[PDB]
Amino acid sequence: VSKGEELFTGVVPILVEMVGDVNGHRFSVSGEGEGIATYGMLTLKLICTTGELPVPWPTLVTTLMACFARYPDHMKQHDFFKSAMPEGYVQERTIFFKDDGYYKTRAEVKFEGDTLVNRIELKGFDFREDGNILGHKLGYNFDLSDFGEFLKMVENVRGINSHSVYITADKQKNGVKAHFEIRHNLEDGSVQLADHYQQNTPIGDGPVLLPDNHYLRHQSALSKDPNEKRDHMVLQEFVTAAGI
Repeated sequence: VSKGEELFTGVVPILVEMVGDVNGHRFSVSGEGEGIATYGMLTLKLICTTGELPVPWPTLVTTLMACFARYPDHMKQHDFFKSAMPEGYVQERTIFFKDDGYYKTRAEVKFEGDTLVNRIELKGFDFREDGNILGHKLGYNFDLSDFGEFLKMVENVRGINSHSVYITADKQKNGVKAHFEIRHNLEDGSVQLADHYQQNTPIGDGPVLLPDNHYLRHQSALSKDPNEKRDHMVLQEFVTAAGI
């Protein structure tokens, strides 16, 4: 009913493009898949098109679409991310890795005709060649210490620890913001903290629903395509809103 809902109504094709430079190690990632807001579901296959990804794939999960979360009927007024469509929104993060480097990220999420686009620039700085990021020491998971076709999607995510990020309004920016923590596991059994600060602004001039403070609840699953030669990641995210 409200701005930009009808654009999400079925199966929306996704395009993700990313270019990155972490300590001078240059890389590109492209990818495609599908968002289904009615399920709060996202599925992607993202490929490193330049060869070996120089950071661990788990560290880019958050960077590589809150518009595909499913907002319940009582909360459709708080859906900032759909309300900004089709023109879209700039998503900006700082990510601090404890006792290591950090990422700066800037992405534009928007409709390019039918296709929902996440076009990203990533830089990162002050990493240790030998540390957990440029060392590739993180495990490959995101386990943070229609009734039918849908239940197939939910099967892959049942059991995974949920992760809740609080979304707050920023009136000055006519946007939203969030602070959260991602605790990556390592193989050795300890944790790698990734301290996320996020800012989202509309690309359009005209106004938006600035939401009451609510949470987005995620479960993410990382897998592989068994027929894919390249360095790659399959990511599925189940995202719903609550708490207001």
